[PDB]
Amino acid sequence: SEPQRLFFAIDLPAEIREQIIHWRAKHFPPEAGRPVAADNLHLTLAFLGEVSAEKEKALSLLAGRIRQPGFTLTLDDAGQWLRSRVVWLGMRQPPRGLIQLANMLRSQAARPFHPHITLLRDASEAVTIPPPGFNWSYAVTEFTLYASSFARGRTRYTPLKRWALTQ
Repeated sequence: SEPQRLFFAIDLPAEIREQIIHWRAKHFPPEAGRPVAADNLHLTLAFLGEVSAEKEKALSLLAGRIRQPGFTLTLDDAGQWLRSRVVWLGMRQPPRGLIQLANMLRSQAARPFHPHITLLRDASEAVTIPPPGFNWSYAVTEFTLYASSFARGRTRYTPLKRWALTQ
């Protein structure tokens, strides 16, 4: 029927989301920027924007043809992009499995890919950016197709399809 705002993403284990939002509430005041909800924390592999039902279906097939071993993400980096006004969490040297998976999703769907997890939005002022917490590392077993929707000015992500990575 009606188009949906879709995107692919890598998710976070529950315990690490909790570890992150605690680390964020320690080094960043409300004045620092707008905090991303715990359940909204993710690593976007490919943003699709408004997609028709026909286009979504074709993408889900192309996504299902992907064959890739799982990989490990260790979040050793955190930073700030001043123009886009975001405080992000990421990885210094991302695994080849991450770069490959993203590029394939960007290729099938089609700014260079710089994998990150947004922690704060509207972070217009510069702020000292501490390093991430210790041992924020986990195994990636799957990637998910998501559809976003904005109810009361609050963002909610709804999962549509999940694909496991070989392992």
